[PDB]
Amino acid sequence: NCDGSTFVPVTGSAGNAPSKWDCQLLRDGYIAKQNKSWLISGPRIIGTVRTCQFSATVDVSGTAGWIGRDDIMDLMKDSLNLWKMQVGESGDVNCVAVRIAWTLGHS
Amino acid sequence: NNCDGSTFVPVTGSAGNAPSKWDCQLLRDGYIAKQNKSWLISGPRIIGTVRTCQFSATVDVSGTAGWIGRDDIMDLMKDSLNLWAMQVGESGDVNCVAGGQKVRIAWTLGHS
Repeated sequence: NCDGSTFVPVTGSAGNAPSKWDCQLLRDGYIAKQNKSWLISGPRIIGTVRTCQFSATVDVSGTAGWIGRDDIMDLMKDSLNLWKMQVGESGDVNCVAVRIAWTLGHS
Repeated sequence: NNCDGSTFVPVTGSAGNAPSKWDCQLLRDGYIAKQNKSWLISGPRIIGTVRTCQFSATVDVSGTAGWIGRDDIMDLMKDSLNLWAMQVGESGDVNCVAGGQKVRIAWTLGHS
């Protein structure tokens, strides 16, 4: 449902990066087991493992769009591959009703 | 001044992790506005902080380095605060003089 997502490294204070182990468990332990899609109409947390969190909003106010777990699977895999301070990754992606702004970062 | 247009991504996070907008106002007008300079970005670098609010940048493509100017940051901050689970920040990707000919700089306006 979501394709061609931009990738922007998010910068912040030393100490405010999530643990990458927490981000690994979020993808494989949590998101990977969610056989669903999420309706995004505003700021919404999709999942949390301790220090790591995936969240999303809509760019255009008043709009709503569907993001699936598998899209989040790919966005998380790509974000953790792009990453070596950096405290997160954000991106803009087009999804079935729509521009969805996602964030991988601290809880 | 040394960076073209740029792009805007609203950064989502936990309720309570947004900077104070007053701190972000002071950062732009009180702090950044008085810095008569450009910053060389080759890595994660904090450009300025007022209490809870912070402007920072890095390079996409490690090994590259690029110049971001006061007037770039003035504009990126004005545009981000106009555009602004709660939104906790704005990020963007912008093309800046390398200091190739052009270098991709990833900026963040957010919590300190």
